[PDB]
Amino acid sequence: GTILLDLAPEDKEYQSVEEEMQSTIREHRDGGNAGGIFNRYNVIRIQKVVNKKLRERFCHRQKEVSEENHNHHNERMLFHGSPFINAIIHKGFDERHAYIGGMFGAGIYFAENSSKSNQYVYGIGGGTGCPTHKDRSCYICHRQMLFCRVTLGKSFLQFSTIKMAHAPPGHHSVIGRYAEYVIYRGEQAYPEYLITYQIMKPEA
Ligand SMILES: COc1ccc(-c2noc(CSc3nnc(C)n3-c3ccc(OC)cc3)n2)cc1
Ligand SMILES: [Zn+2]
Repeated sequence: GTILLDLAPEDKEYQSVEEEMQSTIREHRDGGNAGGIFNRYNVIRIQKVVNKKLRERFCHRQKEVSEENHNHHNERMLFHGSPFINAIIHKGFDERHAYIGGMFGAGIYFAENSSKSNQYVYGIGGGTGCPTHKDRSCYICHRQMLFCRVTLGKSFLQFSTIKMAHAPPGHHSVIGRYAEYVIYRGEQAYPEYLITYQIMKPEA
């Protein structure tokens, strides 16, 4: 099963993960409707997800992609936000749970911006917010997001909203255009870091 390795705040790895999360906050077109209003997060903890079977599947797929991408994985660290974090860390990403309504079809969506992933933690459009207060901008309830290793391989550049089931022939991912990073096989992502946090209320 899954083991969670507790990273200390004094560690460079904890600091690089938090720095990537904090520096990638952006203003979103919905004016904060989905994810809430904030300029920074309060990071509660950062844990490394260790699972032998999940690593094996990730390794297995990585090699196939590498063989088809002139010996390159084209790995990227990307954020993922969804109400399925707990299942993902135990069972792995699963394309049978791909977002069907996604702009680039039934895939698993990742982002360079942590604030983009925060919009999905409580559901599509932020759902009804946290279970306790029904608040999409809740400053109390703890949230979770993942900072993932994503095997992109040969990315297909998509500009039109198209409903793809799988990556196009000879490709391993879709970069849909801010860019949306999409994979269609759960084994092309490893949920490396589990980030537990709160959004913080800006000074009035
Ligand atoms: C029960 O066990 C499991 C095991 C695995 C998963 C899982 N694996 O990938 C995903 C992507 S969800 C996703 N990927 N991109 C988006 C966007 N969303 C998403 C986000 C929020 C949402 O809210 C209801 C639905 C889909 N979910 C789910 C459940
Ligand atoms: Zn709440």
